[PDB]
This record gives sequence, structure tokens and C-alpha cells, in this order.
Amino acid sequence: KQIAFIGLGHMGAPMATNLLKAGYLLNVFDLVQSAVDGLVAAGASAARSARDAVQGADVVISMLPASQHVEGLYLDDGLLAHIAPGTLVLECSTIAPTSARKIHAAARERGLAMLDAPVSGGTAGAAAGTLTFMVGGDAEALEKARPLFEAMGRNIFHAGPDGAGQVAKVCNNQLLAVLMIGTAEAMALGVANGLEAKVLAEIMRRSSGGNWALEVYNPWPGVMENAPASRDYSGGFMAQLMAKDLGLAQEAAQASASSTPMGSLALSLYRLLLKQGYAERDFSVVQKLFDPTQ
Amino acid sequence: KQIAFIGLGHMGAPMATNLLKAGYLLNVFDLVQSAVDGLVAAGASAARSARDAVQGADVVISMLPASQHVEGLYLDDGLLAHIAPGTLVLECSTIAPTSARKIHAAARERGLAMLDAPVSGGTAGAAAGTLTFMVGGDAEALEKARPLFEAMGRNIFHAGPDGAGQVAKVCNNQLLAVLMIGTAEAMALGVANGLEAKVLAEIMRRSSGGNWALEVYNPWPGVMENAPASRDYSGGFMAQLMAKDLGLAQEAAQASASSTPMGSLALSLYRLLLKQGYAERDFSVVQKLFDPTQ
Amino acid sequence: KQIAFIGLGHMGAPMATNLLKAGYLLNVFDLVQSAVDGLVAAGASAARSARDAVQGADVVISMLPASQHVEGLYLDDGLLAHIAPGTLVLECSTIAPTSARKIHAAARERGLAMLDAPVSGGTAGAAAGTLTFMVGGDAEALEKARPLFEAMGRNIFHAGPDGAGQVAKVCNNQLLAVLMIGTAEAMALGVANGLEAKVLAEIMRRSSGGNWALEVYNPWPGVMENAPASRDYSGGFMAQLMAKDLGLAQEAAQASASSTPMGSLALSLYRLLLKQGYAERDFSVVQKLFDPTQ
Amino acid sequence: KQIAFIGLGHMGAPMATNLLKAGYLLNVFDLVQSAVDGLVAAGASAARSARDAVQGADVVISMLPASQHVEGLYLDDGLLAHIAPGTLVLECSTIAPTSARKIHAAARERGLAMLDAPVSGGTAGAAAGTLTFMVGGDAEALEKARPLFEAMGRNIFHAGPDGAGQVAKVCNNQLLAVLMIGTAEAMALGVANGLEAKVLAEIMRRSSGGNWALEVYNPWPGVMENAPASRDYSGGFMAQLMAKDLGLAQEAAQASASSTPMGSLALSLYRLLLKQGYAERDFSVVQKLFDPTQ
Ligand SMILES: NC(=O)c1ccc[n+]([C@@H]2O[C@H](COP(=O)([O-])OP(=O)(O)OC[C@H]3O[C@@H](n4cnc5c(N)ncnc54)[C@H](O)[C@@H]3O)[C@@H](O)[C@H]2O)c1
Ligand SMILES: NC(=O)c1ccc[n+]([C@@H]2O[C@H](COP(=O)([O-])OP(=O)(O)OC[C@H]3O[C@@H](n4cnc5c(N)ncnc54)[C@H](O)[C@@H]3O)[C@@H](O)[C@H]2O)c1
Ligand SMILES: NC(=O)c1ccc[n+]([C@@H]2O[C@H](COP(=O)([O-])OP(=O)(O)OC[C@H]3O[C@@H](n4cnc5c(N)ncnc54)[C@H](O)[C@@H]3O)[C@@H](O)[C@H]2O)c1
Ligand SMILES: NC(=O)c1ccc[n+]([C@@H]2O[C@H](COP(=O)([O-])OP(=O)(O)OC[C@H]3O[C@@H](n4cnc5c(N)ncnc54)[C@H](O)[C@@H]3O)[C@@H](O)[C@H]2O)c1
Repeated sequence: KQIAFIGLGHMGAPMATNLLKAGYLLNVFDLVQSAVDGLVAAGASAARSARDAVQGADVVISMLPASQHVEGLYLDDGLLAHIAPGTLVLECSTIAPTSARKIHAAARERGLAMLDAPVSGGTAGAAAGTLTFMVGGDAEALEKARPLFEAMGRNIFHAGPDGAGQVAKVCNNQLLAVLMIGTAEAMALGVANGLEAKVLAEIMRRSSGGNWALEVYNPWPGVMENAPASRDYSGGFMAQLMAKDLGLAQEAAQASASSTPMGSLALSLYRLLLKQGYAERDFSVVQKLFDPTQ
Repeated sequence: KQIAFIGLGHMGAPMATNLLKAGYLLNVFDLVQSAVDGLVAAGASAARSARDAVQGADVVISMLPASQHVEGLYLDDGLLAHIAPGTLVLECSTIAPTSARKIHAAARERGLAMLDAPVSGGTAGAAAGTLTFMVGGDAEALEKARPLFEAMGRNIFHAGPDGAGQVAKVCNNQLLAVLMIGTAEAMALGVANGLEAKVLAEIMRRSSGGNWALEVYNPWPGVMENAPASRDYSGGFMAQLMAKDLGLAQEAAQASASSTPMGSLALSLYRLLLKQGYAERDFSVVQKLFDPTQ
Repeated sequence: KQIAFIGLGHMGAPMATNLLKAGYLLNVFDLVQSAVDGLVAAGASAARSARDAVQGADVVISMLPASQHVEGLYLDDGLLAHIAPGTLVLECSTIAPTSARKIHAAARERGLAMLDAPVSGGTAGAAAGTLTFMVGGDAEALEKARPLFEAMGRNIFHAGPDGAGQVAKVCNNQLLAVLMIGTAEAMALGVANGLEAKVLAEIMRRSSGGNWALEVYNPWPGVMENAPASRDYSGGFMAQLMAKDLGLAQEAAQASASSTPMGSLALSLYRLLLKQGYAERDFSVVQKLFDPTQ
Repeated sequence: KQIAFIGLGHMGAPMATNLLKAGYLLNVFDLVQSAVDGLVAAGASAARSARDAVQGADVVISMLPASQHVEGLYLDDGLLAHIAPGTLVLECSTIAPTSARKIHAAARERGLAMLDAPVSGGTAGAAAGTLTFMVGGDAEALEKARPLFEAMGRNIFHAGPDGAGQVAKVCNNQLLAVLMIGTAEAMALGVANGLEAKVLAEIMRRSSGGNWALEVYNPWPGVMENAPASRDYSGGFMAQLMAKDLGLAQEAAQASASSTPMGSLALSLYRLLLKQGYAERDFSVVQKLFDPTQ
């Protein structure tokens, strides 16, 4: 039970921390020294390199930003050559299914049991150890992996074989974008026609218009004091990241010749938002398209 | 406690029936004799006319299909002249806010305490007495009215003053259209990329993509055996009616200069569906835009 | 050949002026005194009222902003009662077809030969006498009317019977909104991928992407020095007015159960623009949604 | 002046034929023997291979279906290694800019002067030698290349440096999709509100709604007897190919973080069309989304 952890960013750091607090030994690596230092103070050893970290490890976990970086790091010279014997590889970044199926197959072509296990939840849930994993790959691996997932998270869904994790993640987050936008526009329509935001919200929440966002993440400021909207959209899940996910969803749709009118429109709208300088705001900042007075 | 009930259609009939089973005396009227006859056998007296029905009544309730009909019936000669003294008027049709604010004001201009109380739920909920009412108007009236609402329904929300009911209803149903379409496209994207429908569904339901439709009304056939989708989209809430509601939502948005990119797109898509001959199918038949093999 | 002219706004004033410069006697009226005064100095008599203006007239022409005002002014007390015997009525405002068919029928119900003759072109074309008329009604009337249309305009299309004018206008302007937005997004895509605006423009203009906007009204600043875009979107055809027209198009679509995914989306986008404070800018200001650096 | 021609499909065959009829010697190759045979009968020699064809050639021209195939054929073993000394390479397929910039750079890394020169026009224009080329690369190459372009085409635009051709093409065809859909929906709106198709068409063509499609490619059957629509959408430019182009446009937009609400919506709609079995119909078959009676 010795782990290599590569990628200690907004999600990487707290996930790696919860693994330490669970009793695992970690070799961490990250392009950014202050991130390695964070985990070293919490009781991990820094590895000189991804390669180094991996040399000696039972399981290798990566949490990096996108497709490029992940394929880069696993795909020759690439660390995946240098990797290991009977080691469990857990690829938890959110990347394009194609990109994950490719990496999986190279895992196969080396006996390595790998899983794509993208995460849903946020920085707040990464810290609390309550994240949701969506996993492609063998039940074989999964069960070997479960004890780790349980340390970093709560709901563990087996979504299918190589790539299924990414597929479910992409599908889920696209629908999220849609209901969030749908929620922001509905919110602003009622308010503009005379309704009190909080009243309108509760009605739709308890009704057929009900959805995740209205439950826990209202885009309208004041409705939920605890939400990004009530603090001018700071923190939370970046608009820029949501756009990326939507981008991955487009990629999947084109492969399957799928039609995604709402998702694609949502994407178009998030890009507008990025034009308006909101890339680093919470994705609910999409509310600003409908309300000026903000 | 003598009621005039005008409009005994898919929703009207069971609502009027549950009022009888609650111990109210009703005078019912409907352009269609077999509908009056239904309620007469269950123990109501038929009224020769809307006017007749109303003559003698404490409260007048109407459940008609659209704006036209409702304004027609209340708006001169129109029955609203012939109406009553201290009688409670309950307008439960789903109509345009403008149209409801107009009628309210004429109620005012005659001392009549009126409420707009559109219903959410369906034929199944109208029968079970579990409907949701969304009410504009005075708390004054509302409390007088509550005992009736409780007989026909469960959740009773006071949404605001004259017209607020219609506003909340329109807002709610537009978001519904959006999440349902968003749900159908997401469902079909995952399936096309190799996922099992039922698996994908549960994941998104328990996750940030979660919504009313995934909870209780999955558009994908087989996922929920109890749903319209599992019986080729028969019964339920008509696609044609959803289009109407979306139409009312557009109306509200134009008055308030509101932007509704998702709702308007949803509308565009429902009209396509009507072109394909699906007007009388359940609104989840929207799933057919994404899946051919059906 | 004595004319009553009611409505002397951005379009009304120059149209009425070109009628005077053609040798017609006018009785003008407008809620705004400085507008009547403009036409009085150019050689028209002010009428105390719409009614007054009309009393004595061979033909009555109106150029008002919307449906409300036009129905208001013609529809009882309403001036249409007070009107005339064998007088030609020319309704050149852009209003909803329904609204125009209603007015036409009241014209019928009084022997008055009326035409709906909405105008396409702008302030610049109203001044030059080069406007395009799109006419519903009888060939009978039309030919009687032609000499006036020729004085105020160039292309005169007979679009059909009562209401056809408005229908063609609405259809035309909706497609305009679409190609203009389509032009602005394409412009900004090429530029962002390294192309020179002017080069990209000429290519698409001469090619299958070619359209009115690229011919004469490029939304990209610098491409055409003569265009609103090259002068920060001042003057021209207001964004607010385009939104109104799109609104009328929605109205027509709902009556005919027509699907308008592009038009409706265009509408959604124009409303966003109005939220950003651009109501009084030229409709090509839609370019600002795609380009920040502006 | 000896040419290697690789790819003799719908566009490849007639382009290669017009080069022969211009007095060039060709070595042709194609995975499909009947296509090589076509060009052999018209006076070309078949090459055993892409490689063979190229060995001996002054200029190498390729006209293949997509990104995959083109990168495949040029990108190692890949034919681009085996290629040539001071030979002119003309890559006329429509592929993703990224994909073209990559290939260009490998051309550089071997002294080979290459151009991306995607074609606009159709099978009919490929045959007539009237195609439009949109070219990225050096003026240097271009002028060397011009005499060939003139043999296969008419308008030759220099769109910029490496990749610009593809960029302009993608931008142009996305706007095309938009105006075509915009044209089909407008057509069907007017007809549904009582207008004669042909009348409505001419009005919008001569007016601000005017565009390429209305000029030469009306999607409404009967309007132009010469058009795909008048012969049930057979022949012309495939719906499936248009979807591909839209896909490439999405790719470019994501790289530049560009917003393309109309293009993306157009894409969503074309995919629906493919679901309905129309992949091999002319792209104007999009008209069928708005008109059932067809
Ligand atoms: N942040 C969120 O709220 C959120 C929530 C759920 C899922 N996700 C998904 O998770 C993924 C990662 O999210 P994040 O916010 O942690 O990203 P992040 O940018 O905050 O962290 C990525 C880390 O990876 C490191 N890294 C990059 N390249 C590396 C290399 N080749 N070798 C070693 N380390 C390298 C960086 O130093 C950085 O610290 C994304 O794909 C995202 O969509 C994000
Ligand atoms: N049906 C549903 O699943 C559903 C669910 C929730 C809300 N709604 C809303 O409720 C409203 C009514 O729904 P419904 O399904 O009962 O409509 P319906 O068509 O089934 O019934 C309307 C009834 O009104 C009667 N009627 C029409 N004109 C009349 C007149 N002027 N005088 C007396 N009676 C007249 C008709 O005879 C008919 O029986 C709609 O506005 C709808 O959007 C419908
Ligand atoms: N302005 C344009 O560039 C443009 C171009 C083509 C078509 N149109 C269409 O033409 C119509 C009018 O355009 P406009 O720009 O001249 O509007 P406008 O607002 O500039 O002028 C309308 C005039 O009507 C007068 N008016 C309003 N109510 C009146 C009343 N009841 N009695 C007498 N006069 C009254 C007002 O005083 C005003 O001067 C609109 O429907 C518009 O969509 C506008
Ligand atoms: N067809 C049109 O109406 C049209 C119009 C303008 C532009 N375009 C663009 O032009 C491109 C090609 O169009 P097309 O219709 O000629 O395609 P096509 O499918 O008709 O022809 C492609 C040809 O390339 C050959 N080919 C495929 N792989 C090969 C290989 N590796 N080696 C040698 N030959 C190979 C095939 O045998 C085929 O004959 C597309 O990218 C398209 O978007 C098409």
C-alpha cells in the first residue's frame, strides 16, 4: 500500500491529503513546488519526478487538468513506459473518452490494471472525502481499488469498461450545464415578472422544474447564502473548467454522431461568458447573462 | 359550500370528482355532454350553462385549455358579468400572466375575490388529489380557498399577487422542458458511446446532473417501466400542451425583455416534434429526436 | 391627391417629406410637436389631430412604432370610425400579421380599400426614396396606391392578400437577424484563428457563405468604413427594433405551429444585448458578443 | 509539369480530369480501382501506389475525405517521407486547421513548398472547372501553383499563411449552414402563414434577408426547378459532409475559445437529420425539418 500521486492541484492536493489521513504512504509530484510542499508537510515524501514517484509504487494515481497533459505524461519516453509490474493505475482526470480508451489499451499492452475514474464533486468535496467516482474498467481492478476510492470519496459507480467513466462524467456535466443555465434563465424570468427570487426558487425546487442546482447550487444571489452566487461567484467550480467539459462532450457526440442542441448551446453561452472575463468565476456566474443589475 | 365547476376535461373531471368526494355540492358544465355525465353519475348536478352553474354558487372554479377560452368565458355578455356577490373565484387554467392580470382586475372591479391557481402535476395526480397549486392573489382569498385546494391537492404555494401563479407555473414548466430535453440528449449520448441506459441514468440521478425527470420521468424506454417511455409514450402530459406552455413562457419573456435561450430552443424542438405527428404523445417523446432505433 | 400622414418619426418624417417633394398636399400629425414642425417647414399643414388630418383626405398613411399603437389608433372612438368614404388607407408600420388582418377586415367592413405595406430599408433609404414595400391586399388598391409607393420607394412587391405584407416583412427580417449573427460569429472565428478581417470578409462574400450583410453591412469594424460598425455602432437600425421584429416573428410561428430554431436563438441573443445596454445601437452591435477587444 | 494525383472521388475525379484536359501528365491513385480506371481512360497513367505516383512528380495534389485519412497518408512510413525534392504539394482536402498546420510544418521540415488549398463549389463546379480555392501558405508557392488552380477553378483567394485556407473554408461553410437553415425556416414560416413559396423567395432574395442560398440554392421544392429540392434532394452536397465541416468548425472554435451559437445549433440540427436517415441527401434536405407535407 504505497502510492504515487501525480498532480496536486485544486482537487489533487485534498485527494492526496485524504489518502495520507487514511494511512497510505505517498510519493507526490507536481510541476509546482508549493503544491508538493503542501503534501510534504502533511506527511508525504516528494518524488523528484513522476517517474521517480512511480518507481516503488503499488498504485499510481493522477489528477491533471486535461487530455493533452495526461496523454503527454503517459505516452511516449512517456512515464507509462517506466511504470510498473502488477501496479494499479487510477486515472482520475477528466479527459476525452477516446483519449482514455487509448491509454487503457496501452495499460493492457503491459499487464497493468488501469481504471478511468473521473471525479464529480468539487474542491469542497475533495476536502471532505465525499467525492463521486465514475469508473470504467474491470470489476477486477475496481474491487482492488475500492478501499482507496472510499478514502477519497463516497459514491462509487461502476459505469462500464475502458472509458465508461469519462463517458458518464461528460454526460453528467453537460446536463448539469444545461439545468444550471435553465435554472438561471427561469430564475430571471420570474423575477422580471414580479416574483420574489426565494419564493420562485422553492416552488420550482419542490416541483417538476426541480433539479440539482435548485437543490444545492442556486445561481441567484441571496437565495442560498452559502452558494457562490451569494458571494459574487468567487471560488467553486470555474466557468472555464465547465467550458472544457462541454468541449469534451462535443467530442464524444461527434464520434457517435449524437445531437446535443442544449449542451452545444450551453457551450456557446459559456464561451460568451469567457469573453466577458469570467473564466475564473464559479460556473453559476452564468446568471449574469440574464441579470444586469448585478 | 356550493360550487360551480366549469371545464371537466382531463384535469377538470378528476378535480371536480375529488371535490365531490370531499363533501361539496357541485354545479358542473362542459361543452361536452359525456363529461358532464361523468360527474353527474358521481353525484353532481349538471348546469344548463356556465351562467346557470354560477347562479347560486359560493365559489366558481374553471379548468379550461387556454387563454382564448378563459378570457372568452369571463369577458364580455361574458359570464363574468352574470357572476356573483361575495363569491370566491378560482381560475386554475394555465394561461398567460397578462391574460390573468386582466381577469383579476375585472374581479376587483366587482368585489369578487379571485385567485389565479394554475395546477402542476398530471392526470394521475389530479385523480389522486395530490396536485400542486401555484397561486397569485390575496392571502385573504387564499385562506378562504385553502380547504378546496387541499381537497384537490397537496402542495399549495402562495406565489404572489394577481398573476404570480401563472408566472411561477410558466417558469416551472419551461425549466421542465429544458431538463427533459437535456435529459433525453444526455441519455442518448451515453448510450451511443457504449453505456447501459439504466446505469447511466442512476449515475446522473444521484449526481450533479440530477433532476426531476431522472427522478420520476425518465425519457429512455426501459429505464423506468412505469413511465410513458416504457409504453411508447402513450398517455401522460401531451407534447402539444408542453408546446403551449412554452409559448406562454415566450410571452412573458417578451414583456419583461427576458432572454430565454434554452426555453426558446426547447420550444423550437417541440414544434419539430409536432411536425413529426407526435402532438398527442407524452412530452418525453422528445427522446425520439435523439434515438432512431425506437 | 390630398394625404393624411400620421407618424413622423425616424421613418415617418422622411417618407412624408418625399411625398411633399413629389407634389402631394399633406395633413400631418404626431404626438411630438417638433416632428410636425419639421414637416410644416418643408411645406405641410399640421393637423390638430389624427382625426382632423384624415377629415378631407384621399389617402391615409400611418407609420407608427408597434402593434399596440396602431390598433389603438384605428380601433374604437378609434380614428378608424371617423375615417372616410372611398379613401385609400396605407398601413406601413411593421406589426403582427394577426393585428393587420384584424384592421384590414374592419377596413372591409367600411368599404375602405386598405393595404398593409410595411417597409424594409432604413432611415437612409427612407430619405433617399429607395425603400422596399411589401404589400398585402387587393391588386385593385395596390395599383391605385403605386404612384405614392414610387414616390417613397423603389421595389414594390405584392406579397399577397390582407396581412401578406407583414408576413413577408417578418420572415425577411428574421432571416436578416440570423445571417447577421451568423456573419458576426463567422467573422470573429476567422479573426481568432489568424485571418485578416477584410480578407475573410471578401472570401465569404464572393462565396457560398455570401449574404446581404457581407454585401453591404459588415458587422466587423474596419471592414466597411461606411458601416455602423466602423463608427462604434451609432445610428442605423436599432438593436431594440430588431428584437421587436423577432418578437413578431415568434408570434407568427406560434399561430402556424412553425419551428424557428435560428430565429428564436437570434431573439434570445438580441435580448442579452439589450441587457448589456445596447438597445439604441445598430443591430450589427451583435458583433460585440463575439469580440471583447472592441 | 508532371503531376501525382491522389484521391479520385466525387471531387477528385473531375479535378484530375480537368488537369488532363489542360495538358498535364498525371499519375493517379485511389483505393478504388474503378476510379483509377475512369482517369486512365481519359488519358492518365495509374500509379501502383501513392508513393509510386509521387516518385517522378513536380507537384503532388491530394483530394481525400477527412483529417484522419490525410494525416494518415502524409504522416509516418507515411508517404510524406518518400516524397520529393523541389516538388509543389497541394493539399486540397477540407481538414481541420490544426491538422493542416501540422502537415505544413513537416513540409517546411523538408524544403517542400506546400499549400493548403481547400475547395468550395460542388461536383458540378469541379466538372466545369469553376471551383473556388482558399489558400494558406507562401505567395511564393501560390504563384508557382496558380496555373493549376486556374485549370481546375476560377476564384483563387490567398487567405493567409499555413492553415489559413482551411480556416476560411470552415468559416465559410459554417455560415452557409446557418443561412441555409435560416432560409429553410423562413421559407416554411411564410408558407404556413399563407404566402406563395416563389413569391416569398423573390422578396427575401432581393431584400435584406438575401443570401447565397436564396440566390442559387433554394431549399423549397418548386422554387428553383434546377435545385436539389426540386428533385427530392438527390445529388448535390451531402448532408453528412456538411455535418463534418460543422464539426471542423467546432474544432477551430474551441482552440480559439470562440462562441458559435448559430453554427453549433446548425450542427445539432444536421445530426438530427442524419438520425432521420438523410446523410446521403443534399444538405438543403434540412428543409424537411420544417415541412411535413413533403
Ligand atoms: N477543480 C474542480 O472544481 C473540479 C471538480 C471535479 C473534476 N475536475 C476535473 O479534474 C481535473 C483536474 O482538476 P484540478 O482542478 O485539480 O486541476 P488543477 O489545475 O487545479 O491541478 C492540476 C495539477 O496537475 C499538475 N500537473 C500538470 N502537469 C503535470 C505533469 N505533467 N506532471 C505532474 N504534474 C502535473 C499541476 O501542477 C497542477 O497542480 C480536470 O480535468 C477537471 O475537469 C475539476
Ligand atoms: N392535462 C394535463 O396533463 C395538464 C397538467 C397540468 C396542467 N394543465 C393545464 O390545465 C389546463 C386544462 O387542462 P386539461 O387537460 O383539463 O384541458 P382539457 O382539454 O382536457 O379540458 C378542458 C375542458 O374545458 C371545457 N371547455 C372548453 N371551453 C369551455 C367553455 N367555454 N365553457 C365550459 N367548458 C369549456 C372542454 O369541454 C374540456 O372538457 C391547460 O391550460 C393545461 O396546460 C394540463
Ligand atoms: N426605424 C427604422 O430604421 C425602421 C426601418 C424599417 C422599418 N421600421 C418599422 O417601421 C415602424 C416605425 O418606425 P420608426 O422608426 O419611424 O418609429 P419612430 O418611433 O421613430 O416613429 C413613430 C412616430 O409615430 C408617432 N406616434 C406614436 N403614436 C401616435 C399616435 N397614436 N398618433 C399619431 N402619431 C403617433 C410618434 O410620435 C413617432 O414620431 C416600426 O414598426 C419599425 O419596425 C423601422
Ligand atoms: N463532394 C463535395 O460536394 C464537396 C465539395 C467541396 C469540398 N468538399 C471536400 O473535399 C473533400 C473530398 O471530397 P470528395 O467528395 O471528393 O470525397 P470522396 O469520398 O468522394 O473521395 C475521396 C477519394 O479519396 C480516396 N482515398 C481515400 N483514402 C485514400 C488513401 N489513403 N490513398 C489514396 N486515395 C484515398 C477514395 O478512394 C475516394 O475516391 C472533403 O474533405 C470534402 O468536405 C466536398
